Amino acid sequence: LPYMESVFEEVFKLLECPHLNVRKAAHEALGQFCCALHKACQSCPSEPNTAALQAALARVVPSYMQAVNRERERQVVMAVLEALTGVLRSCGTLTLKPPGRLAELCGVLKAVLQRKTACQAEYDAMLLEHAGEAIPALAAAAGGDSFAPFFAGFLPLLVCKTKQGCTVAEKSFAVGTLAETIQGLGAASAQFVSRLLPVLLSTAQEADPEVRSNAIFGMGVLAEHGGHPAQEHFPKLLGLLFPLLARERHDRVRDNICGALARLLMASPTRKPEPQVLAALLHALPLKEDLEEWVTIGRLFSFLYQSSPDQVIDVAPELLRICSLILADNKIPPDTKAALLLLLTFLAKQHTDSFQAALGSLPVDKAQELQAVLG
Repeated sequence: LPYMESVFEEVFKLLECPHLNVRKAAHEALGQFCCALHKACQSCPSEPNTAALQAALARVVPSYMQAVNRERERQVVMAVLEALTGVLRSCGTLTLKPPGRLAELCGVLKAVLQRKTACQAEYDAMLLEHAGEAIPALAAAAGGDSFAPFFAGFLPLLVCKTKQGCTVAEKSFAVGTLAETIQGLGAASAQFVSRLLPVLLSTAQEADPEVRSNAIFGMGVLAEHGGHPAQEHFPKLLGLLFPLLARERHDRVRDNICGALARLLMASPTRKPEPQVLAALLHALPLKEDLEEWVTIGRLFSFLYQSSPDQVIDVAPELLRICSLILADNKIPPDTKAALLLLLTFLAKQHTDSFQAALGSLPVDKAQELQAVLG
């Protein structure tokens, strides 16, 4: 720590410099050093360490704010937007404590978005894409309820990049931005379900697999976080999302569709997951592209064992087929493994004839293999 303060103090002096990239790497460095300092304060929460960290944020963040609507070199502002996003991702709440810091940060982001800043053509698409990248980290940092009245104004500007006739990169970045922002909005995303659902419903009728994956992930996340206003459309969502699990080939979209269906089933209260639904989801499993969804699938497995068991027993072939090829894969979260084998030990110890009928057409070595751990 006595070494770090000299680094803040010396790097900060590089902003009174007339050279572009020096101010650039200065803002970059300050952001990375605040993130590092935070990660350090998390290993040993020494109250002077959190104190020193806040002392650093209170000067680095207003320097960014000052830089966006005053600095005339767009590249430097871009670097600032990346850095501020990195801080908003690492520190989160700690950056928004001083009253009005959220409202100000939102004001500066707004300024970049509608080109009302001091530094205002590839740097334009990138400036807007960076201020864009800063929305979901700020929503996550502030906790949705505090951030929603600004996302009301952010939403149109960000849906413009969704209208038919934009770059696949434009469309897809903006859409993924919206999904991430739903996640960061949490329960307050319920306010926006009506305005968002046409956007995800249309942008999943898109050719490129990146746009479709971002939009279907957006559907699942909206279903999970949207609450009661989202629940009204669950039959509609499942309606569009049940054909494509056989209609569609790009495996990334297969993965994000399985994820979206898991969010749906887990967030839909009444009754049990419809049989053909969970059946198709388990057919498309295991994932191959967006592996981050496995955690979700893990939860879903758990979800089953808690809400309904008199339905897992009929997808047991699928449910130990997935298992016998997903523990050699040491890139799968081990609590996802734990959930799936909790379903399995259920099926074995309480419904054995279905369990043995399910070990049926696995390979004999895979059968004995699954018999190794569980009795």
